[PDB]
Parts: sequence; structure tokens; C-alpha cells
Amino acid sequence: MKASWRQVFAWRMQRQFLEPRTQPSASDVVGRLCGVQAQVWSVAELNVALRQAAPDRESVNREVADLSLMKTWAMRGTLHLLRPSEAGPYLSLMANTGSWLKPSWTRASGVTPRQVDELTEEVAGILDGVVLTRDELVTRLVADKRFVSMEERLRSGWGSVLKPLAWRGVLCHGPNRGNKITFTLPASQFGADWGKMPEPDEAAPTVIKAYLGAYGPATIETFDRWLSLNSTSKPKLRKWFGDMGDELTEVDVEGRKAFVLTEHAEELAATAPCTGIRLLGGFDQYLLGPGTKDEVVLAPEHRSAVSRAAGWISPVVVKDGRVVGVWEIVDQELVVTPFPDTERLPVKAVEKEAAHVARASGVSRLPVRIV
Repeated sequence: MKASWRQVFAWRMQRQFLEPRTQPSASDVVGRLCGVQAQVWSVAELNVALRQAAPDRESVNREVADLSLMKTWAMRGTLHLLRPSEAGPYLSLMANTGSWLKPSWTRASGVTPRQVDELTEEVAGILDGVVLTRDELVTRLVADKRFVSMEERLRSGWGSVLKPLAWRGVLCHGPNRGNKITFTLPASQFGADWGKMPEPDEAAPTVIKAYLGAYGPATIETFDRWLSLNSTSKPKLRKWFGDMGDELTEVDVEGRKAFVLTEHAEELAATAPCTGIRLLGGFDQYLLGPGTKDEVVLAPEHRSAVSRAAGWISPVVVKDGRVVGVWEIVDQELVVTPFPDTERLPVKAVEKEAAHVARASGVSRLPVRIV
């Protein structure tokens, strides 16, 4: 079949609870979006709240509190919100990349593959039904003879060393102790909601299904870029997609051959081309799904305005499905900065979005300035 990009954009925005507007729970949003980047917590709250007809940013904190959401390291090694019952397949595929097996990882971390296995085992035992800060956990570890020589390596580079453990499912965030972050065992925290982790082969079709269900149609390259910055074996990827067979449909999207779920093929073909304005927070999944690199969404000459140093992903103005500018809250005003070659933004449409963002931010009003 054929489809236009504006069809695809409209369909994606329907799947991602952007247009039309409904009132999904935080778990519904996180589940649908295949996770939400949560390194900056305020940004994760906003991106869920903006996907609710009546923005409810505290829904994230509440559902984290009642343990219907987990925080751990997943895609591309970054901190994600995930539904605990859905986390398995995602994590299994990350472990499959075996990033920590590379000599370069060993040289940087100061931890051997043998030692990663030992840490996996020991951390799982320490955190079983136990909540510890980083320092508390590291202190427990170095009491061990296998790890006493590693104390310096573990403290300074904990952020890197913990990721294989997260991917293997032996650690995740516990409840915050005041302002400090804690770690615990997923199995003990989530109980019957924590399923046994699948092998990568059985997990792959689940992850691919979930991905295409929000960010389809897409290529294999685009999928693995989102998953792991293209770290997966390419022959393995070919088999994963191939074994799904007619569960997938090939779509010619204005020249680009891509895969969509067959169950969504007819729906996509009937979707009207994307129209309208949408104001998305920073690090939004609408962008990160297909990737900021995708030139049909974001023009290459304007990419540096969105994706900046230290991995900053700006809030974006989306018009007809394409990124046409950025925005920022300054002095409790919503300041919009369109790109030079961007069409004149209808002020009333922007102001309506600002009111939606205002509610999602927990403030009464956000005056608009277009710069």
C-alpha cells in the first residue's frame, strides 16, 4: 500500500493520544508510548499530562507511588518510565546488545564481564525486599571480597555499571527517600506484576509490535536506532522482522519502504492528512520514537535548534505533524520561536495550546509571545 507522511503523522498522533483528546491514565500513556524518558522528571510528568484532555500531571507521581509504574534504565541506556508488567521484553532486548562485553566498555568502567555477572547476582540478593541508596548499596557490595578492590570504580561510575543490571532486571528505582534516589529488586517491589523475563527471540516481536503501534510505519534501522542506537546484530533484526511474516505490511511512504502492523494498515489508509498545531514538552516520545534524525519530521538545517549539547531535546512546535519551531516557558510566559522558514502560526491556535500547557504545568495562564 501507499500512504502520505501527513497521513502517518495523523495516525501516529491518534495512537499517541495527541489528537483526538482522551483521558488515558499515566500507565496507559507510558504503556502505549513504549516508555517515557524520565531523566528529567518534570519533563516526563508534562508529556503524560499533555496527552490528557484534562491535564493531570500528578497522575504520574500517584501511579509511581501505587507501583503501577516503574523507573529504570531501558532503551539506549536512558532512564525510562515503564509499566512493570510490560518491562520484561524491552529489558531482554537491551541485555541482548551485550554492550558491556565490548573492550571499550571494560576500559572505561573498570569492570570485567565476569565481574558484571557477579554484581548481577549479588545486587539481586541485596535488594530483594530491600530499598537502598546508591551509597548504601555500594557499601554493601564492597564489604564483599570480590568487590572490595572496586570501591572507587563503583562510586564514580555507578551510572554506567548499573545499566547491565537494570537490563537484566535485578534493579530499578525504589521510592525516593526524601530527595535521594533508592534502588530495589523489581521482583520484590512489583510482585505478581513482575513476569519472568523472556529470551530475546520471544521478546522481539512484542517490542516490535509495541513500537510500530505508536511510531509506525518504520524501517528496521529506525527501530534499532530507537532501541539501542543501532547496536543489535543486523542479521538478528532481519530474522525478528521476517519471522513475523504477514503480521507486518510494507508501506511506501512517499518513497520510503517501511513496515506497519497489518492490523493497522486499513486504519492508516483511511486516516485524513495531519492538520493543526501541537505544543509538546521536551524529550517528547513523538520525536524520540522516529528519532530527531528523521528528516521528514525535522529539517536537517533546523536540527541543532532542537537537539543540542549534552543531549538536550527542546520542547517543539508541531504543525501538520512536522516540527516547525521550539518553545520555552520564560517568566511564566510561553515563548515560541519558530524556524526562519516556518509559516505564520495562527495566534489563536497557539494560545489554545498554551492554555493546555498551562493546565499541564499547574498554572492558571501562560501568555504567549511569538519571537
